[PDB]
Amino acid sequence: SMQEEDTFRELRIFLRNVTHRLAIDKRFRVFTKPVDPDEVPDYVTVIKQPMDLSSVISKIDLHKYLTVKDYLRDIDLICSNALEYNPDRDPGDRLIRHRACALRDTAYAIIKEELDEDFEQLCEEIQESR
Ligand SMILES: Cc1nnc2c(NC3CCN(CC(C)(C)F)CC3)cc(C(=O)N3[C@@H]4c5ccccc5C[C@H]3C(=O)N[C@@H]4C(C)C)nn12
Repeated sequence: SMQEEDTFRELRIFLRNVTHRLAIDKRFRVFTKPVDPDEVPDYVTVIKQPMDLSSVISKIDLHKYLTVKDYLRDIDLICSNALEYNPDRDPGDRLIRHRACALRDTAYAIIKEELDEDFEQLCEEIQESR
């Protein structure tokens, strides 16, 4: 219905705003664009599902997220990919892992403070019915 399309549009507006706030944070610069194979040569082989904030914006605009839970699965993926590709004790690895964990905690903290639980429940019930 049109009222359901209004719901999903509001969801996309909310998701773009959260994504933009993550993208402008200087600590999350390395997550703003897809990992470049030429700059990080052993990446695209080890990481089967690459994910970054520009790809998240593209998925919002293609109507790929019908709930915040689906959006959070992709945020979790940016963090899990960084932990998998950088598991060493080296400070360079530890820095990316900390920035990844921080990116994930920030997205969860924004959503915990700003997302109305009934709005998410409405998104989930429309999704489940389709
Ligand atoms: C995401 C993601 N997950 N893991 C990593 C990572 N790992 C490095 C691999 C090398 N070791 C060296 C050590 C410690 C073993 F000596 C440190 C950890 C590096 C980058 C990263 O610094 N990028 C930079 C960047 C900048 C803007 C937007 C996106 C990106 C993405 C990525 C890239 O493809 N190019 C940039 C360039 C400076 C290499 N991102 N990244």
